[PDB]
Amino acid sequence: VSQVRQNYHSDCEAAVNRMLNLELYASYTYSSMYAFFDRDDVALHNVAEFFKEHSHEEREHAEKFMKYQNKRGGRVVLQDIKKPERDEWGNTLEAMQAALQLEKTVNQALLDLHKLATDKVDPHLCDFLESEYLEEQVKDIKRIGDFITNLKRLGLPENGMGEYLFDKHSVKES
Amino acid sequence: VSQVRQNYHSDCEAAVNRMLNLELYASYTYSSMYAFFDRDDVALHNVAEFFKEHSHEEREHAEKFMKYQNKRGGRVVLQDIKKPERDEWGNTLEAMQAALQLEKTVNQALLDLHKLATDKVDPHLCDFLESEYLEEQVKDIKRIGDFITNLKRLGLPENGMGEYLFDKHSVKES
Amino acid sequence: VSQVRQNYHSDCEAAVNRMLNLELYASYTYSSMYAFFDRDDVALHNVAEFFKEHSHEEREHAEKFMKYQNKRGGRVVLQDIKKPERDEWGNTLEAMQAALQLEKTVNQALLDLHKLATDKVDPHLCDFLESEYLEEQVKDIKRIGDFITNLKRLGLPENGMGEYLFDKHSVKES
Amino acid sequence: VSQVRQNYHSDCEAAVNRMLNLELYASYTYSSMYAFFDRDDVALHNVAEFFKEHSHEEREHAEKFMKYQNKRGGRVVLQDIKKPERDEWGNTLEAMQAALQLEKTVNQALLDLHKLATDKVDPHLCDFLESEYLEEQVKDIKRIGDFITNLKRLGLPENGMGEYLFDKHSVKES
Ligand SMILES: [Cl-]
Ligand SMILES: [Cl-]
Ligand SMILES: [Cl-]
Ligand SMILES: [Cl-]
Ligand SMILES: [Cl-]
Ligand SMILES: [Cl-]
Ligand SMILES: [Cl-]
Ligand SMILES: [Cl-]
Ligand SMILES: [Cl-]
Ligand SMILES: [Cl-]
Ligand SMILES: [Cl-]
Ligand SMILES: [Cl-]
Ligand SMILES: [Cl-]
Ligand SMILES: [Cl-]
Ligand SMILES: [Cl-]
Ligand SMILES: [Cl-]
Ligand SMILES: [Cl-]
Ligand SMILES: [Cl-]
Ligand SMILES: [Cl-]
Ligand SMILES: [Cl-]
Ligand SMILES: [Cl-]
Ligand SMILES: [Cl-]
Ligand SMILES: [Cl-]
Ligand SMILES: [Cl-]
Ligand SMILES: [Cl-]
Ligand SMILES: [Cl-]
Ligand SMILES: [Cl-]
Ligand SMILES: [Cl-]
Ligand SMILES: [Cl-]
Ligand SMILES: [Cl-]
Ligand SMILES: [Cl-]
Ligand SMILES: [Cl-]
Ligand SMILES: [Cl-]
Ligand SMILES: [Cl-]
Ligand SMILES: [Cl-]
Ligand SMILES: [Cl-]
Ligand SMILES: [Cl-]
Ligand SMILES: [Cl-]
Ligand SMILES: [Cl-]
Ligand SMILES: [Cl-]
Ligand SMILES: [Cl-]
Ligand SMILES: [Cl-]
Ligand SMILES: [Cl-]
Ligand SMILES: [Cl-]
Ligand SMILES: [Cl-]
Ligand SMILES: [Cl-]
Ligand SMILES: [Cl-]
Ligand SMILES: [Cl-]
Ligand SMILES: [Cl-]
Ligand SMILES: [Cl-]
Ligand SMILES: [Cl-]
Ligand SMILES: [Cl-]
Ligand SMILES: [Cl-]
Ligand SMILES: [Cl-]
Ligand SMILES: [Cl-]
Ligand SMILES: [Cl-]
Ligand SMILES: [Mg+2]
Ligand SMILES: [Mg+2]
Ligand SMILES: [Mg+2]
Ligand SMILES: [Mg+2]
Ligand SMILES: [Mg+2]
Ligand SMILES: [Mg+2]
Ligand SMILES: [Mg+2]
Ligand SMILES: [Mg+2]
Ligand SMILES: [Mg+2]
Ligand SMILES: [Mg+2]
Ligand SMILES: [Mg+2]
Ligand SMILES: [Mg+2]
Ligand SMILES: [Mg+2]
Ligand SMILES: [Mg+2]
Ligand SMILES: [Mg+2]
Ligand SMILES: [Mg+2]
Ligand SMILES: [Mg+2]
Ligand SMILES: [Mg+2]
Ligand SMILES: [Mg+2]
Ligand SMILES: [Mg+2]
Ligand SMILES: [Mg+2]
Ligand SMILES: [Mg+2]
Ligand SMILES: [Mg+2]
Ligand SMILES: [Mg+2]
Ligand SMILES: [Mg+2]
Ligand SMILES: [Mg+2]
Ligand SMILES: [Mg+2]
Ligand SMILES: [Mg+2]
Ligand SMILES: [Mg+2]
Ligand SMILES: [Mg+2]
Repeated sequence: VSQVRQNYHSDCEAAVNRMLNLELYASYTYSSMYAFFDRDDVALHNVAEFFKEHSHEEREHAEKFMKYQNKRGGRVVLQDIKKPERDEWGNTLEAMQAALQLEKTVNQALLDLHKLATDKVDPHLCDFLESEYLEEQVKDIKRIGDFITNLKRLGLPENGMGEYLFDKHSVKES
Repeated sequence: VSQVRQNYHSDCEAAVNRMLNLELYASYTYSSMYAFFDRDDVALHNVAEFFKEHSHEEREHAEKFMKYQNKRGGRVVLQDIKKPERDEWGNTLEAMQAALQLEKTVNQALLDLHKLATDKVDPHLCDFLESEYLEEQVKDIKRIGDFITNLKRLGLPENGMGEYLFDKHSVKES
Repeated sequence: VSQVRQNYHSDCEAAVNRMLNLELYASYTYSSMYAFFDRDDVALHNVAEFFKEHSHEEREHAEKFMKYQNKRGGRVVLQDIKKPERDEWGNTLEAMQAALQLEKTVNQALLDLHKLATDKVDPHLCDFLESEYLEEQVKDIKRIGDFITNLKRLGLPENGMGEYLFDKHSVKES
Repeated sequence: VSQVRQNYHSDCEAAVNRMLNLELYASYTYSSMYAFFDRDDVALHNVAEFFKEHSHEEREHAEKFMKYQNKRGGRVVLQDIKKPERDEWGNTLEAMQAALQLEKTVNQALLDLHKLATDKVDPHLCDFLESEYLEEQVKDIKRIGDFITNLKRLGLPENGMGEYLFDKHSVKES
């Protein structure tokens, strides 16, 4: 047993490792989206940079779980990071829809981890999730939903001018 | 009788209370418009912020009537603030048309109060309305009319790209 | 269903709308207290400004619930804002006693909403209440209790000099 | 006829001269109050300075009427400035009550001049009164009413401690 360990259930330790992997998976999917929008035959560079920044955010969130694991006396166990579900992402609307689904998948895993922490009476882990993950998750889901609404308004997928305008006005100039 | 009261007719005192309520009503309608444009399935955030700022303006105008009432020795009497006429506002054009009508309703009430103050020979109340309300009212009506003209030019309600562009270019970046 | 909605119960959505209304109601009551203490025959201007600032605080708290509702994919539904229970507030002690009761009423509604969020296993809503409402509520209740103790010490309601001194020393100079 | 004169009735010219005299009279009354509160057996120096400043304000308002008269092509005609009604002013409450009455007397004369200007269809004179006199008059009446309420609260005339405290807290430190 780790000398620092106190009130940390084996099930929670394992679930933190699984959440670490999921964050890395999400990061990798966002990196794929970045590379797609950077292609010469796609060429939406502000959209590309949006996804690159999100990839970096998810990687940081994975690192936070590593640090958390060690703070509680658990042990980081890594698994393969699976490649993303697609090799090409269609267009800005398809990519944003996939991003929304990914953020909701990550959110569900966070909520499930909170339920486990609650069941095992681990208020430190509950606080960590609530203070570092759950609200930023809701914000990202809202942002992407707002984007999807605007992409539909702009006539995606058919309206190329609409897609061009989204890249200039909806995502930050990079 | 209030020790400060001089040349202040009971009818004007009552009409100031009614105008106070109308300003609060207008504020609440603008707050509803803010919340509508902030919805994930509407997502026109500069339009939303425009209406939020107008809600704040109307609330300040209500407060100015409270202060006025007390300065003249009248007594503030509050009534329920009725909820807005609609729960959802359609789109930017429908909302701006409702805003135009609301501003003209408020303007008519101000003009009617000026007529009453004139009838009761109350130059202080006339000056207050002319100096603090009537010109800013004309400016707001002109602004909203200009917006409606541009929304029609942009092809509202059908043209979603037009609506998107209005939010980026016609209202201030928030 | 809203595309952003996840783990958000209809009961919680409805209760957030009711809490929004209660915050608006509280704001309106504080505005009435402001106007009362601004009367020429009351004339306790620092007390008046204290209540004006609290009215603004409650209005901001209502707006935060609107934003919250939309972030979760719920829909803001507004109702009439009922006028305050009294048209005149007696004196500083009576007003502070009414304020204490109002803050405890709002606190109970927040605690009841937390119980509902707990029952529906909504940790995001629990965190929102704990992080944005519950502690500031306890602070406001403590502040007003402290004031009431001092008003009694100063001989309210009978001791007019005591009431005058409270306005100069206990509430911020406005 | 003055080469600049246009739309300026003889009655209004005469009434402006009478208003000039009344402002000088009011100034002189406030100077008497200053001297009273500066007495070694009264010795309320912030109250004294309040009245001194008001004397200066009224003198400036008289000068503004002189300038106005000449701008319109009327002719300034001066009369004796009558001494104040009292040689001694009792205490802070009695003096403030006399000040309230004086400000309401001046206000009535301003309102009567506005009625005359209205009857003679002189919008320039109406504007001058509304823009330079009527609102500042309402503010001064409200201020003095507020003071009287507080002096009564503080137990004037009997409560000397109350009177002492008013001088320290209600009027500006001089
Ligand atoms: Cl353990
Ligand atoms: Cl334990
Ligand atoms: Cl264990
Ligand atoms: Cl593991
Ligand atoms: Cl894993
Ligand atoms: Cl593996
Ligand atoms: Cl596998
Ligand atoms: Cl996919
Ligand atoms: Cl693919
Ligand atoms: Cl997914
Ligand atoms: Cl889990
Ligand atoms: Cl968070
Ligand atoms: Cl957006
Ligand atoms: Cl957008
Ligand atoms: Cl009257
Ligand atoms: Cl009159
Ligand atoms: Cl009347
Ligand atoms: Cl009324
Ligand atoms: Cl009303
Ligand atoms: Cl009512
Ligand atoms: Cl009704
Ligand atoms: Cl409507
Ligand atoms: Cl509706
Ligand atoms: Cl209307
Ligand atoms: Cl009216
Ligand atoms: Cl104006
Ligand atoms: Cl325009
Ligand atoms: Cl425009
Ligand atoms: Cl849900
Ligand atoms: Cl869940
Ligand atoms: Cl549900
Ligand atoms: Cl509801
Ligand atoms: Cl409600
Ligand atoms: Cl209702
Ligand atoms: Cl009801
Ligand atoms: Cl009550
Ligand atoms: Cl009452
Ligand atoms: Cl209550
Ligand atoms: Cl509830
Ligand atoms: Cl808090
Ligand atoms: Cl205290
Ligand atoms: Cl205190
Ligand atoms: Cl002439
Ligand atoms: Cl003419
Ligand atoms: Cl003439
Ligand atoms: Cl003359
Ligand atoms: Cl004269
Ligand atoms: Cl003479
Ligand atoms: Cl004489
Ligand atoms: Cl006298
Ligand atoms: Cl005398
Ligand atoms: Cl007089
Ligand atoms: Cl006259
Ligand atoms: Cl003025
Ligand atoms: Cl005062
Ligand atoms: Cl005072
Ligand atoms: Mg060891
Ligand atoms: Mg284990
Ligand atoms: Mg494989
Ligand atoms: Mg937080
Ligand atoms: Mg985030
Ligand atoms: Mg995220
Ligand atoms: Mg996240
Ligand atoms: Mg009275
Ligand atoms: Mg009446
Ligand atoms: Mg109704
Ligand atoms: Mg004017
Ligand atoms: Mg103006
Ligand atoms: Mg305006
Ligand atoms: Mg307006
Ligand atoms: Mg207006
Ligand atoms: Mg949908
Ligand atoms: Mg429902
Ligand atoms: Mg009722
Ligand atoms: Mg906190
Ligand atoms: Mg607070
Ligand atoms: Mg509170
Ligand atoms: Mg609170
Ligand atoms: Mg000549
Ligand atoms: Mg003449
Ligand atoms: Mg004489
Ligand atoms: Mg006029
Ligand atoms: Mg003015
Ligand atoms: Mg003045
Ligand atoms: Mg004056
Ligand atoms: Mg004056």
